Amino acid sequence: IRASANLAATKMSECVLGQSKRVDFCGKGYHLMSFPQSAPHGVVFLHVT
Amino acid sequence: PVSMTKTSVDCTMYICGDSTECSNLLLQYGSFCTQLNRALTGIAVEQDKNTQEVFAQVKQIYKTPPIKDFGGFNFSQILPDPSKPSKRSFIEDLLFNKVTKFNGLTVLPPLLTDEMIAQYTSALLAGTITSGWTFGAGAALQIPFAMQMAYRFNGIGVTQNVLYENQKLIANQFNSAIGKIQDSLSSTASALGKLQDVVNQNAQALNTLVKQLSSN
Amino acid sequence: AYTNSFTRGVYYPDKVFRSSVLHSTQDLFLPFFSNVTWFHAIHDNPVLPFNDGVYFASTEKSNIIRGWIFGTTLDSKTQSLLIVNNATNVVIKVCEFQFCNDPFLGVNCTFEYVSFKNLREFVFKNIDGYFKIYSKHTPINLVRDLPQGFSALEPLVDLPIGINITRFQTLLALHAAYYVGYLQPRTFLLKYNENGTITDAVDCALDPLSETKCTLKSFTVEKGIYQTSNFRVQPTESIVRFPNITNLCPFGEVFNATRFASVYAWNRKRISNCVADYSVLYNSASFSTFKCYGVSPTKLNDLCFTNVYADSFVIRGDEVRQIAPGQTGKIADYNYKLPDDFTGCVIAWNSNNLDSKVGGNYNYLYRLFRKSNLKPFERDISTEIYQAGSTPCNGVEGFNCYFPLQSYGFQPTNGVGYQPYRVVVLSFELLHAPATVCGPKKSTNLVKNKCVNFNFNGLTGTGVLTESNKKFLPFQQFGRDIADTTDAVRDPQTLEILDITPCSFGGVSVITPGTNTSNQVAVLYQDVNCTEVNVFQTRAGCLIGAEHVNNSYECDIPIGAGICASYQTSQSIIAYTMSLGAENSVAYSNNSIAIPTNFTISVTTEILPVSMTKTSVDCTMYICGDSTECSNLLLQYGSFCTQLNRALTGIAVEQDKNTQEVFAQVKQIYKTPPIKDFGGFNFSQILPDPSKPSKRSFIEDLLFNKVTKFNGLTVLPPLLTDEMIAQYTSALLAGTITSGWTFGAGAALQIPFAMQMAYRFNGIGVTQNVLYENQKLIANQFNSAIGKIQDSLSSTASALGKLQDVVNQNAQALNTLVKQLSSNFGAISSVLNDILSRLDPPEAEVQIDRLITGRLQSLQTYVTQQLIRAAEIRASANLAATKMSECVLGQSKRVDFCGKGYHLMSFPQSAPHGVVFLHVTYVPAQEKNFTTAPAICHDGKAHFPREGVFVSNGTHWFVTQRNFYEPQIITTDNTFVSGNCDVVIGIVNNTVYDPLQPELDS
Ligand SMILES: *[C@@H]1O[C@H](CO)[C@@H](O)[C@H](O)[C@H]1NC(C)=O
Ligand SMILES: *[C@@H]1O[C@H](CO)[C@@H](O)[C@H](O)[C@H]1NC(C)=O
Ligand SMILES: *[C@@H]1O[C@H](CO)[C@@H](O)[C@H](O)[C@H]1NC(C)=O
Ligand SMILES: *[C@@H]1O[C@H](CO)[C@@H](O)[C@H](O)[C@H]1NC(C)=O
Ligand SMILES: *[C@@H]1O[C@H](CO)[C@@H](O)[C@H](O)[C@H]1NC(C)=O
Ligand SMILES: *[C@@H]1O[C@H](CO)[C@@H](O)[C@H](O)[C@H]1NC(C)=O
Ligand SMILES: *[C@@H]1O[C@H](CO)[C@@H](O)[C@H](O)[C@H]1NC(C)=O
Ligand SMILES: *[C@@H]1O[C@H](CO)[C@@H](O)[C@H](O)[C@H]1NC(C)=O
Ligand SMILES: *[C@@H]1O[C@H](CO)[C@@H](O)[C@H](O)[C@H]1NC(C)=O
Ligand SMILES: *[C@@H]1O[C@H](CO)[C@@H](O)[C@H](O)[C@H]1NC(C)=O
Ligand SMILES: *[C@@H]1O[C@H](CO)[C@@H](O)[C@H](O)[C@H]1NC(C)=O
Ligand SMILES: *[C@@H]1O[C@H](CO)[C@@H](O)[C@H](O)[C@H]1NC(C)=O
Repeated sequence: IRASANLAATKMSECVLGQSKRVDFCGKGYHLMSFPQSAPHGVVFLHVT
Repeated sequence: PVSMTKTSVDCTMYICGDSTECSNLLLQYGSFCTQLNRALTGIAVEQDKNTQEVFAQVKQIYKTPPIKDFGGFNFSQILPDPSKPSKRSFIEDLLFNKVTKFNGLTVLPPLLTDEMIAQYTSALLAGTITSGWTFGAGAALQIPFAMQMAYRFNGIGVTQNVLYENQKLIANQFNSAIGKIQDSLSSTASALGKLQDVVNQNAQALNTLVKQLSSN
Repeated sequence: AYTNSFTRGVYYPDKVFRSSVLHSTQDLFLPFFSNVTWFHAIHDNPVLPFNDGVYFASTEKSNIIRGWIFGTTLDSKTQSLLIVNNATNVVIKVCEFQFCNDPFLGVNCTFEYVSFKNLREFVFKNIDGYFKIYSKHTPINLVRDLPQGFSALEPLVDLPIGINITRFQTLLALHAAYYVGYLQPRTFLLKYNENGTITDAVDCALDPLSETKCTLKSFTVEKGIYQTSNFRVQPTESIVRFPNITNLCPFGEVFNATRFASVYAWNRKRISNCVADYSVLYNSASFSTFKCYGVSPTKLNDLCFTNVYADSFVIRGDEVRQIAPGQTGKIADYNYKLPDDFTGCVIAWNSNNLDSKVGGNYNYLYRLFRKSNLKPFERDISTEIYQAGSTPCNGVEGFNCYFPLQSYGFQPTNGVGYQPYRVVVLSFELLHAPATVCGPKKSTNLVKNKCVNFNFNGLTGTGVLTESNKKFLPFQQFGRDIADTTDAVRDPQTLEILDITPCSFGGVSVITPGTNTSNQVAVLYQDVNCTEVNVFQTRAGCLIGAEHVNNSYECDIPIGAGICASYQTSQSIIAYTMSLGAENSVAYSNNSIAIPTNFTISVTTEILPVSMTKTSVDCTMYICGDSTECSNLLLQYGSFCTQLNRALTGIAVEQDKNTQEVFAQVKQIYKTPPIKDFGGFNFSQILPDPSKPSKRSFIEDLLFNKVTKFNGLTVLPPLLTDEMIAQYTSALLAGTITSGWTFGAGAALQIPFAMQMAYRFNGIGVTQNVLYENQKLIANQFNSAIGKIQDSLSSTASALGKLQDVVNQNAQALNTLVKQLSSNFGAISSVLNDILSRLDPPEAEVQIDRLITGRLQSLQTYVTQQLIRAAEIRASANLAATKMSECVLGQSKRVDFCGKGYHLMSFPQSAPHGVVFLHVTYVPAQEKNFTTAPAICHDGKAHFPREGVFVSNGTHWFVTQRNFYEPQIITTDNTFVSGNCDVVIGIVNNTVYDPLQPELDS
């Protein structure tokens, strides 16, 4: 969970809080941004690609 | 899956619930259950730390403007609804609705309740709607959402000119795409797989602990 | 009267010296900060009890005491202990001498030994059969109250008494106040310096400030919450709801019976609708053997049973162990089988005089032949002739034809080994059937909404009892949850349904500021009403101690549900709903743009633990240190030792591997030039100083100065020593500051630091011209930031927070491993040589089984803590390897990963079992406030910036990058032509300067 959560923190940092040039890191396709959504003990990302 | 139910068992209550003899016989093992309690409280604190690192990277309170003149990109489904009694998104409401003890082991309440976890998410959404990448680094710089998509287009090496040339078209595609998210997220239970399975996994872990209270 | 006792009432526990360490002792002590009595000594020496001992304190000017007395009549008629010290002839005897009513000094025996302005303390304790004397004198200069300070009484003649004396008398000064207190088994935390004199002590169960000190084992506290204890409101009384039936049960039918069955046709009498007391069975001395592993004999009255069957039969006195789970025998296999999971209690009283007669009690019968084993509790009335041979047996006995049901002969003339013995299985099966035989206890009235000790039909516990609307069927008795714990019950007196929810409980957490700041406390009772408890009630529960405030501040010490405290205004701890920052509404619009005119190059210190102590705990010398038999028994487990030692050597070689992966990422070692001229950038803080004895930095010297056994466990030295990790850190730091990023990739390519910082600005999206205009200002900013982090790392303990804590979990990891040398794991003592020199080989093998299984429970979970904590170390170490790779060996274009803000570079400094980075970052400071448009139209064409953003002050249209206000006119070397302006929305009409246009026109 903490590996996926540091993944989520870098994901939010580089995909929400910025734009990631890492191809296929923010879902399939050329990553544009992501939208956080709270969920019961989790985060749902709306990765626009 | 970013976080977990902060389960915390007691050396007294879970292992030897309300028993002086059994608590003494567990302290017969010395500090052994004490580092277990330390480890579980550590899991609680690092779970709080995960939630803090994913959400409270933000240093301020960002709130959405009263007008959603977002350049054609209606977010009232992804942004908190003022008509809702709890200021959460509509897709978050279907994430709260379609997807959703006292016997020696407790659950600690989160440092961040559900409504203000939703408040941090609203803060992150607001920062990445009106401020984009700038509030992650330093001071909050107000930037339009059209600019964020146009500059984000540059990031992947496609030129931003196409975006303003087909702004209405991609507004239609992105709004209908979020609508397809709404439809799939409301129709298929498999769309919540990676959280349903992990919440269930914690549920079976706790449930096996519960089943050991039947085990001889 | 009462007066303040700050630190008095304390004595030394033993003769053992402890050095610079904090240890907790429990004994008969006097509580601190307690109001103790103050008496006067004019115109008063009463008798006080001595049941717990005394702490005596006297003020004297002529030492007016001539005897401590312990007896009954104290007038030479009986044994009474006497103490007289006439300066050469110290006497401690207990014979009969005649003393006065008040012994005083003006300036059958059992032992013999010869040894305001004044304060003298005396303490007497009674354990384990000798004669103690405590004595300590000290000069004071105070007359009003108790002086402040800690003096620890040391027994001079230390020989622990053990006499039971509950009465003593005081000897007051009459040529002066005295302190007397009652002693309790309370534990304190007593502080030893290096030197042997106790300087301070905390009754750690006094206030939440001290309750922090119980769990932290220190005198200074950090601002934070601490799990201290487990609050659970104690139930006030005891409740029992047994069924109404109260008739006397025919236990005479099964004990005082005239007729007993035999083992072939033993009576299986259901005993129900009666009251089973068992107390007359305890008071009866008639039973000889009362054997059962299922239930206990004596603590049975409080239990109410499902249904009890009395299996009445007769078998021999040697056959009494045959009625047991798993016993195999002739009668046990041919007449009466006991299951392995048999619950119930078999009783065998002596039948020397009951089941016998002169001619022979010939009515007791038993099977001796069967071709199959018996089922438990079966009823075999088979009357066929057993076939011994192969011949068919037509009811004709003789050869190969014998009948199985054999009889006994019981006569009083027979021997006591053949004399009839009575064994009866009162089979107490606790099964599903409704409880009907309860103890002879009186019932109590029912209570709701208040947790109470309940004992419903034998099931004990605590919980609240509310009415329930469920339709329990008749014969339906309990509701069990998933844990098969009783969730609901039907009251057997009144046909109503009662939920059992166990009583309110939770941990005790403490809100406190630092001991250098305040002593005002806050105790938490969490997730409850303030009913079983300036009180604040939230979703987290009741917060006792801090003031509720509607104003919200930054959250400092969280207690739960985002209610948290802070110490402000006089000042006090204030609890509030936490603010999620400063309330910063953003003036969003479709044309609102904010661009920083000014920045600051802040350096954020992210500290990553990258190595650890290379521990190698060999199993033989740890679990079986200095023992041959323990190692011989340990090798019986086969491969656990070789696999755990492989795991630990893998840990060591992988710590070397990742410290190589975080430091020796370069094939070539560089050294700094003798002239440290780096374009105004003061690197003398981070480069190694030749004036130091070790070739290490000044920042590293801070990292080493304030920023910092032999029981079979050792540390392996790292391959990369302290000086070697220092020389890698200097080598890669020199590689950075002299070569940029290329030394991690290939051949080292020389670049000056101004060029390097220019391209590292270029790497985040800020153009290097800002650096090359303000190189002096940024030299001042970076050097002052280096000085600021120098001050921070030299003045704040949290600068080593996330590394020192990792060093800690390593330290109490090894320390708890050492605690398993003191924790017992079910053995008689945890000391190995104490076991091997005392304890026999047979149970020594099973306690070495306990030590191997449990020492490797602690140890294999220490090693999986090494491997999960080293998944943390390895995740942070591959993280730090990539931080070296694209921060030291490179530049990170990926945002908010290599430091707060836009990362430029990072400085590796060596740290004890870790690495610290100075992530030099670009953070904007203030912005001016502008309007924008998505594109600009000049001649019908739409223009878009290739790099930067169209910005405007309202009068002139500029293009600047996203992260610095660099006002430049719009240029076709920064914009292009794409599409037309009628389709874009938000475009405004402007004019475009070209870098072609004045060159064409002029
Ligand atoms: C909000 O989104 C809905 C989609 O259901 C759309 O019909 C509506 O026009 C949008 N409103 C605005 C103001 O964009
Ligand atoms: C302090 O002394 C007063 C004197 O009467 C007494 O009433 C009170 O109980 C004392 N406090 C404690 C905590 O013993
Ligand atoms: C002083 O003490 C000794 C024994 O300690 C005793 O024999 C002697 O009588 C004492 N002297 C007086 C004056 O009581
Ligand atoms: C400790 O003992 C030393 C002698 O070893 C003495 O000089 C000193 O005064 C003692 N106290 C302290 C506080 O060092
Ligand atoms: C059974 O016999 C014993 C033997 O003295 C007697 O004490 C006891 O009261 C008897 N039980 C009855 C009469 O219920
Ligand atoms: C029950 O009956 C079967 C067949 O009639 C027989 O094999 C078995 O031994 C019987 N068991 C008992 C306890 O009578
Ligand atoms: C039996 O229990 C019920 C419970 O209310 C009560 O009415 C009745 O009095 C009880 N029987 C006796 C003999 O007390
Ligand atoms: C707290 O107590 C009030 C009244 O005593 C009650 O209405 C409420 O339900 C209780 N809540 C909890 C969580 O115990
Ligand atoms: C920016 O300019 C607008 C226009 O005058 C003004 O309303 C706003 O307060 C300014 N500042 C910020 C931070 O938006
Ligand atoms: C930019 O910021 C620095 C430090 O924040 C400050 O000293 C300086 O005056 C500011 N302005 C310019 C033009 O450098
Ligand atoms: C670097 O810092 C040191 C700090 O002691 C200072 O003395 C020195 O003047 C600074 N500059 C250079 C070029 O060494
Ligand atoms: C921006 O939105 C405001 C209302 O919020 C509107 O008056 C204005 O015309 C809009 N401008 C553009 C360029 O969309």
